[PDB]
Amino acid sequence: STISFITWNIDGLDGCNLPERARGVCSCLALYSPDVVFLQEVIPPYCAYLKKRAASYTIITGNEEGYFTAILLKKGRVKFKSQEIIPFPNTKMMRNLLCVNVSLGGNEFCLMTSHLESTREHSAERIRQLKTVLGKMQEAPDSTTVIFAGDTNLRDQEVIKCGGLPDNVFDAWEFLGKPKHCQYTWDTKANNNLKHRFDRIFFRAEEGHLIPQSLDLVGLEKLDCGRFPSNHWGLLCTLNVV
Repeated sequence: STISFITWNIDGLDGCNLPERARGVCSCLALYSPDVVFLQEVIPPYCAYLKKRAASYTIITGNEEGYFTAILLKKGRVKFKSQEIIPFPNTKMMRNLLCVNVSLGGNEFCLMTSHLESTREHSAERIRQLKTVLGKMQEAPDSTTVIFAGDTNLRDQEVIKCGGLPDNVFDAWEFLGKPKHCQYTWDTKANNNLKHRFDRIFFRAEEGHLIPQSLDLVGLEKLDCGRFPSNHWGLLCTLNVV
């Protein structure tokens, strides 16, 4: 069998053309119809829009106020089991780690998402948050297939200086041979709502039991307002399970 998901910073902090942009994101999710969707910078009015225009998804939120992440689960495809929110005690931007354990097909999954600390100046905090994510991915059982996806805000080659990913934590984009057609999810040249690889995918699993098959960008079509659904590109990923 196979699985598919979309990670995307829908950018709820941009208060302009938000209803139209929300309809844009939902139209995109409807085309690909992923099993899971990892959202970042979601806000309550934006969240209330997903409960209507993306009714075929079970919404789990990282918070109830301000802005927050979210994990959507395709009904009839993904079965919810439990959720958990690992906090970031020293976050200055209400960031955290949303965890949602599910049963997809016939395998146990640990779906994770987070919006790591933004800006260059808060590099140290972003790294410490990353280590927490990586550490949390280790806490899961070996039978469980852990998949993290979200806005990591990682830049300036911050990863390789912190020690790099653990031996058992693999980057999907790197696993697929570092394709350039979806390298940059953040691009001020292409996008004009306003380049780095902020949005990333980390996964841990038994050897061969999770093989990334493809990775693509989404939300690259302008809407009626002449703007894109978000300042970030979305990332569609499909994986095989054996």
